[PDB]
Amino acid sequence: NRSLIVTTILEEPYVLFKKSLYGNDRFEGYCIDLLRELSTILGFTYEIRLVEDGKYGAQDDVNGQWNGMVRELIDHKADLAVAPLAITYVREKVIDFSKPFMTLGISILYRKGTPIDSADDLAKQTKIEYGAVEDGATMTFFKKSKISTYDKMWAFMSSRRQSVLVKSNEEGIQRVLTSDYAFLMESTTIEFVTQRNCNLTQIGGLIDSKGYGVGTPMGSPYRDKITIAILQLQEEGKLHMMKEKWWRGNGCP
Amino acid sequence: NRSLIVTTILEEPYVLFKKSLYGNDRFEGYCIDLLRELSTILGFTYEIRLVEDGKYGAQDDVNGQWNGMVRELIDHKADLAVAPLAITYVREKVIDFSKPFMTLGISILYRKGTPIDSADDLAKQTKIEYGAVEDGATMTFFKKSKISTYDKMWAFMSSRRQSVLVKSNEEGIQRVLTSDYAFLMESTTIEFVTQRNCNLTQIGGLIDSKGYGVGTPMGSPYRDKITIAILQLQEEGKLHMMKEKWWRGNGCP
Ligand SMILES: O=S1(=O)NCN(C2CC2)c2ccc(F)cc21
Ligand SMILES: O=S1(=O)NCN(C2CC2)c2ccc(F)cc21
Ligand SMILES: N[C@@H](CCC(=O)O)C(=O)O
Ligand SMILES: N[C@@H](CCC(=O)O)C(=O)O
Ligand SMILES: [Cl-]
Ligand SMILES: [Cl-]
Ligand SMILES: [Cl-]
Ligand code: NA
Ligand code: NA
Repeated sequence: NRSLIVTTILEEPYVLFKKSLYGNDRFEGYCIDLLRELSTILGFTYEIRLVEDGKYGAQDDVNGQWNGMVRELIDHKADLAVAPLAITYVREKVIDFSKPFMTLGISILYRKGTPIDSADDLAKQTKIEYGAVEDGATMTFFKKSKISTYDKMWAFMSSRRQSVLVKSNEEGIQRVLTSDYAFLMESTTIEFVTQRNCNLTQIGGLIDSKGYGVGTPMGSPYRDKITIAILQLQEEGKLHMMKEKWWRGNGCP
Repeated sequence: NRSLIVTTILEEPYVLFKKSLYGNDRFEGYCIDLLRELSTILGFTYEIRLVEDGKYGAQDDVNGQWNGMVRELIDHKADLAVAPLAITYVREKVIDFSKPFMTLGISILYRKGTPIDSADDLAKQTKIEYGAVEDGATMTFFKKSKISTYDKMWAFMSSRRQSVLVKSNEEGIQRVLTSDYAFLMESTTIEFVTQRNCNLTQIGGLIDSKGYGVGTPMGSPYRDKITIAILQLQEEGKLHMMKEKWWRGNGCP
């Protein structure tokens, strides 16, 4: 039976290169553990392939082409995307997702001890720049929002796109550390970053409420199978333990 | 085009009889508002029908028959279940769910000011009885659990099933108020109850992590359409406002 092609992306602590290797043995992380569990529960073999363009996925406003892992699924170049891939309405129109394996919301990463306490605080000023990962779900949330605060924030990011939209979460984190910049990013990843770097904090609450799911091409029979496996891992307490395994850090004052 | 048959159940603040009426105009609540929004977004007409047996749904261990709203969907007697219907692995094997419109977890409802602080505290004693809604998702969670604490709790409830499993959340709440009883119930409904009755509180944290979704017969084309509509309502901020509309209460000290 055919080995499934699994697209994914480098993103700590979900997917990393092991430090030390060939094939699937090159990789470790939460999403690699989830994939292995799914493969033994459902009985498939698989080949992990990092997405060539290093992107999560968004639709181009000029020519309508998608990029990233979403494009890989639209083109049926991969069977599954096992990654921190956010479930969103624009994506469900073109690909399918399993039920979520982790909850998250957009929030703000910044330095500690400042007067900035919300997105509104950022929106009403320009001295502190702010942005998001290019061609990801956070960017697309702001681009499409009709909520006043977030529409104003998108107008700001779009006018400085070259400078404030970054290629990766790692680049956004480094920009917070090296410039007066607040980074719009997902709360799960904020939690990981802030337990390891005590200079950094979440600002405000969660701006939306969604989850990560395993992506498939639309209509794939694997979507329902993976859903059932994820729900069982959740109920058995195994998803919680997988999160505890990878969200570890010395902690901060 | 055919009007969709929608099964639901009486459960404050999701579905209630208006206090004052015919047809769909008899009903109000969060899930009635969600249904109306879905009907205008997707363009369908519908007829609300309360589930005849007053149950959410579980599978009988002797004859394998389901009951409740789940059975209505298995038999294709309803197009949709729009209700506080928990997504679970046993149910996804037999029906389909949209993506979730609300998150919840199992927790404990009890009186304030006591030494009971967790499920473990309940499991290690018998003077305080405890139970759950019969033939709902919480009951089925305990019945199937291999987690030591919850397996012990199921052994206790099953041996006193006649007395500690109740027909409705309302009956469980009243049992907390009139007897030395702790009620295993969903955190969303706990939040509503505890902002209105200052004698009551959540004990401990969330025991699992799941959500409510719109149920459909397996394979229905409405599942994906409803998912996309729910995701848009979430992103636009409308699901949050719908929750604020119905989770209102004078509050407590
Ligand atoms: O993106 S979803 O599938 N649908 C929206 N929700 C919000 C609870 C409405 C959530 C909440 C938690 C999730 F894990 C996933 C989702
Ligand atoms: O029942 S689900 O579709 N899958 C399990 N999860 C837990 C995050 C793993 C969640 C979390 C929040 C939801 F709203 C739904 C679900
Ligand atoms: N996880 C996001 C990428 C990171 C972000 O947008 O903050 C996605 O699925 O597109
Ligand atoms: N909402 C539950 C019923 C209440 C409960 O089990 O606590 C269900 O879908 O079965
Ligand atoms: Cl690769
Ligand atoms: Cl009725
Ligand atoms: Cl789904
Ligand atoms: Na889809
Ligand atoms: Na299903």
